[PDB]
Amino acid sequence: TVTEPVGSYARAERPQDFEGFVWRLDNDGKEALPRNFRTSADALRAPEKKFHLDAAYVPSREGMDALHISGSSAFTPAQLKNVAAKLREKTAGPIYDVDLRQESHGYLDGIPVSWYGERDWANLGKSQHEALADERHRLHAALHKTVYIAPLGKHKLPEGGEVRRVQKVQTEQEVAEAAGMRYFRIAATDHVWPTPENIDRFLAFYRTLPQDAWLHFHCEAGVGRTTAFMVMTDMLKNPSVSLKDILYRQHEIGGFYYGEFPIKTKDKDSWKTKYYREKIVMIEQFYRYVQENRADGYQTPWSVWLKSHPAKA
Amino acid sequence: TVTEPVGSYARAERPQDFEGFVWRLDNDGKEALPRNFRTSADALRAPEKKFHLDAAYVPSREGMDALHISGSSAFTPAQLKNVAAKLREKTAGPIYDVDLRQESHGYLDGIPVSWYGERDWANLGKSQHEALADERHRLHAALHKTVYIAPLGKHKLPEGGEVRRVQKVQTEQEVAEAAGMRYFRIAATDHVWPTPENIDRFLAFYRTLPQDAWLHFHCEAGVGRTTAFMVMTDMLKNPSVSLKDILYRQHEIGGFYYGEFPIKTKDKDSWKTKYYREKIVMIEQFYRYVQENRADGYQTPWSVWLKSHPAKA
Ligand SMILES: [Cl-]
Repeated sequence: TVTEPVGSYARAERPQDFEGFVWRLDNDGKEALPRNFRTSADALRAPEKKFHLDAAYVPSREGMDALHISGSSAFTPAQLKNVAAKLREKTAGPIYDVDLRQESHGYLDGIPVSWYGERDWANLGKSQHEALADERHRLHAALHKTVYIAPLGKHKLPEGGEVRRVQKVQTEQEVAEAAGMRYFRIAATDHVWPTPENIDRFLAFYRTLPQDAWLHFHCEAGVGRTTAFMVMTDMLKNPSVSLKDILYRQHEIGGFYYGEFPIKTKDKDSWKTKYYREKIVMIEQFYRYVQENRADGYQTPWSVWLKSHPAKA
Repeated sequence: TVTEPVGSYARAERPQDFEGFVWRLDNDGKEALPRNFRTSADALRAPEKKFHLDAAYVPSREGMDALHISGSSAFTPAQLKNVAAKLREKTAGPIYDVDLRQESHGYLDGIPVSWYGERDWANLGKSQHEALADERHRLHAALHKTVYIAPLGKHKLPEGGEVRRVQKVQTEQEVAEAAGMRYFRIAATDHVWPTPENIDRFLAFYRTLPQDAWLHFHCEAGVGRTTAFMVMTDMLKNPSVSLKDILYRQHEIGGFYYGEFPIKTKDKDSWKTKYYREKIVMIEQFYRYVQENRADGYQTPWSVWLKSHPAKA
C-alpha cells in the first residue's frame, strides 16, 4: 500500500507551508506580446543545448497544420488582445483562452497579478472549486483597498514594485471575453505534473470542442504547464505521430522538452528534481493512455485508467 | 480664517493615500543595542555638518546629570533588555519605555515589525484610541498566519525579507514589561511636529512622574520624534538653560538639531521641507510656553495656550 502514486508526488507536500503572501506582478506590460508566445504553425528551431538532443533530427510535422494550438506566459489585457488578433488571422473557429493556473490571479487596475506563496503554491491542495473561490474573494477584497504589487527578484522575494489604491478589479475570464476569446480554466499547480482531476477535466473539454477550435494555453511563465497540455493535445489529435516526434516538435516551436534529459538544478532548486523526473515518466504514461484508449473513443477516464495502470518511477 | 494653523500642517494630508501595505522589519537584531542609543549623561560630540552649527560653541551642561532621559530607534526584545539593564545602572527609580510611534507595531515571533504605509503614515488621522485598536487587531490577526516581513530598501519599498507562519504575537507593552520597564504610549505621527494632543498627553504624564523616573524615548529611527520629546523634557526640567544650549546639547549627544538650519532634502524627499520648517517654529513656541507657564505650575495646557498664541511661519 503506497501513500502517493507516481504522478501525485505533490500531494505529499503541506499546503500550509506555502501560503500566499504578496500580489506578484505577472507581466510588466512592456512588450506587445506575452513571453514564449508560439503556435503549432511555427517553424521548428534548433533544440536548447540543455536538453542534449539531436539537432540533426528532423521531426515529422504530420498533423501540425491542423493542430491549431498556441502557448504563452501570462499577459496584460492589451497583450491578450494582440494575441487574439494574431490567432484570428489563422482560424475562423472559436479561440479559447485555456488558463492553466491553479494560483489565484486576476487584474487590478488592468495589471495582471497573482497571489504568490513560496514555489507559487498558494492554492496547493485545493479543489478547483476552492481555488476559484479563494480567487474571487481575494480579488473582490482588493477593490478600493491599498495593495502592494511587486515583481520577484532576489531569491523569489518581492523587490521594488508599487503601491496603489485599486479602482478596478477583473477576473481573467472577463479579460479573455473582452479580447474575443472563450475561457476555460484548469487549476494546475505550478512546477508539477497536472493532477488526474486536471487532466480528466481537460479531456472532457477536449471531446466537445468544435473541429475548428483553436486552443491558446498559458500559465505564468508559459513553459511547464503550458507545454504539458500542448503535448497532450498534440498526442490526442495526432495519435499516429511517434512520442519522439511529439516531444521534439513541441520543444522546437519554443516549449519545454518533456523527454529524458540530464536534469541539473541549482542547490536552492534541488526540490524540483523529482518533479521533473515525475513529469518525464507521466508524459510517457499519458502517451500510453492515448494509444490504448483511442480505439473505443476513451470510454475510460484518464484518472480511472491511471489507477489500474500506475506509472513507475 | 485659517484651515490648519502652524503646528498642524499634517492634518491637511489625506490618510487614504498612505495606507499600510507591508510588515516592515523595524530592526534586524544584529547589534546588542538599538540604533542612535544615547543618554543625557553622555559627552557632547562635534555637531553634524548638515546643520551648519558652530563647532567651537560649548553648550552649558547645567542639569544634564539629573535629567535622566535617553533615546533610541526601535529594538528587538533582547535589545530592549540590554537597554533596561544599562539604564538600571544609572538609577533606582522606575524606567519608562516611552513609545512615541503612531504607526501600528509589535512583535511577531520576537521580530519587531510595523504596519508600514507610504511615509510611514498608515495611522495618519486616527485618534490614539483608533491607532491602538488597529494595532491590537492587526497583531492578533497575524497569529498562526503567514506573513511577509521585509526591510525597506530602494525607494522605500520592500526588498528581500522573509516569510513565516507566526507562532507568537506580542505588543510593545508586553515586551517592555518583560524587560522590567514601565510603558507609556504617545501616538505621534512619523516625520512631523507632535500634535497638541500628543503634547498635552505627554505633559500630563510628565507631572505624575516621581523625581527619580528615567525616561527612555524612542520612535522608529530614533531621530525626529525621539529628539522632539527629549528636547521638551529638557526644557521642562531645566527651564533656566537657554534655548540655544538645549538644542545644541540634545543634538550633540546624538539627537536631531531642532534649531534653524539650511534645509536641503533630496528631490524625492521635498515633501519633508515644510515639515522641517514647521518643527523649527514649533520648537520655539513650546519653549515660550514653558517660559510663560512654568511659574504658575502650568494651570493652562499647551493646546489651549497654543490656540491663544498661534505660531507663525
Ligand atoms: Cl477539483
